[PDB]
Amino acid sequence: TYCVGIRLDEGLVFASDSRTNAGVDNISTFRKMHVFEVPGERVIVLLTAGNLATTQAVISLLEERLKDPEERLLTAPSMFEAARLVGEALREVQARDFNASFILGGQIAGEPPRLFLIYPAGNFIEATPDTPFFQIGETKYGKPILDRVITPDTSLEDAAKCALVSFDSTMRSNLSVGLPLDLLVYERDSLRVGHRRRIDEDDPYFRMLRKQWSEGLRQAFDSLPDPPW
Amino acid sequence: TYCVGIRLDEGLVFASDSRTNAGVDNISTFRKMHVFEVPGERVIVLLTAGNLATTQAVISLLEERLKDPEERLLTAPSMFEAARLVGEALREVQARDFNASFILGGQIAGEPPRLFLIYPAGNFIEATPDTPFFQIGETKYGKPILDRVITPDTSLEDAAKCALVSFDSTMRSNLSVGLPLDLLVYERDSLRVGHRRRIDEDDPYFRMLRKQWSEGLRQAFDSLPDPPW
Repeated sequence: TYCVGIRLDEGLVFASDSRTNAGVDNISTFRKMHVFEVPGERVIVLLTAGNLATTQAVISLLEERLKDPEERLLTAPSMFEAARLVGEALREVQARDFNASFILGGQIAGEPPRLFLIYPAGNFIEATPDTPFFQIGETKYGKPILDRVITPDTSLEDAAKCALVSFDSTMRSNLSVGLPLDLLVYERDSLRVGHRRRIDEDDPYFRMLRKQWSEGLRQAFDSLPDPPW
Repeated sequence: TYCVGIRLDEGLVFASDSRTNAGVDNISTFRKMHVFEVPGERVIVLLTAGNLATTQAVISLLEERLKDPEERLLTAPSMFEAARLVGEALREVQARDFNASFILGGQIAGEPPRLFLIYPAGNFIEATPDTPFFQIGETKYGKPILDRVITPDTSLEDAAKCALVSFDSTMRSNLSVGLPLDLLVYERDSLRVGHRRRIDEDDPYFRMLRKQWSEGLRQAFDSLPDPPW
């Protein structure tokens, strides 16, 4: 479990892995990215982390077919209210280690793109130009590269590269995160899911990326100056 | 608090920061590296992490002037027995969040160089060619670069560079670790502290290193190919 959401002037980038604690001596594959789209009016993306029984129960609550006006993710009047729905659903489930955590972002027509982190307690915060990304799951291995590269001015292409490299480092160093990944790249004001795919162990691009990052890192390392000793 | 110990065919490398929880609204500087040296017979280095009252009480117990034969760190017959002394001291202190943790390494004449990790419970493990380094404190931010570079064949110079880059990434991404650092590089069979120093905010070499790593990493990143779609 590692999920990342990134917010840029140009749009949003989301990525998540699938390796999941599904009970004792059982780690299996479960998708952690969920998309709610009304093409030409809104796109909302939800990433999950923590206890699977809890996340699945939250998702089930948010999809309940006969809810009141403005109380479903598809009909929320703003992303702030959407985040509040996720948080309230989480609290409702907890009143029935079971903790869980989410990242929620997207765009609703006539409002810019926005990005939120929902905490275990069900309160939340919103990304800004100064803190333009969020992470949930096992996050510390992959944070340094995101801190080095991501700014509001970063292009969608580079932010996606940076997310993937972040996953590479995390997967090398911690066995609780693993392929397949989901990747979604959203262009500001499209109001449409533009690019979305699944990246598995055979993906040619992700293989090329890892191999060239590895070769280029080693060259950067080898050209660092020697101590005076 | 971040400390690292590394073991190579050529010798050993130790590094530690100084930013420490010293009570409520008080984070201050305390050195975390302690050296026991009998020049020409042995060198032993101890790195500390966790609760400061606990680590200081462990150190105080290990230095108690009138202990029995082979029961002080300077008179232990092997590094395995030395590690056992640290662990037993830790348990004695805990019978009087107060957890603590240590890295212990060095060389005793007629024995190769060795490196140990002492856990909070006071048991321990020893580094091998396949797992040639240990970390304590906030460790995840810095692990990926150590995993990429360190092998038994790595030179002392490169291992020290790798440790320093590991600290750089950690300090950029987490405010609980901070300068000044301590660095010690030990040559196999010298039985002497060869190189040891303190690295502060102004250190030219550490500045050089951060700046060249940063430039080289960005150029490796920028030459990666863009996602295809």
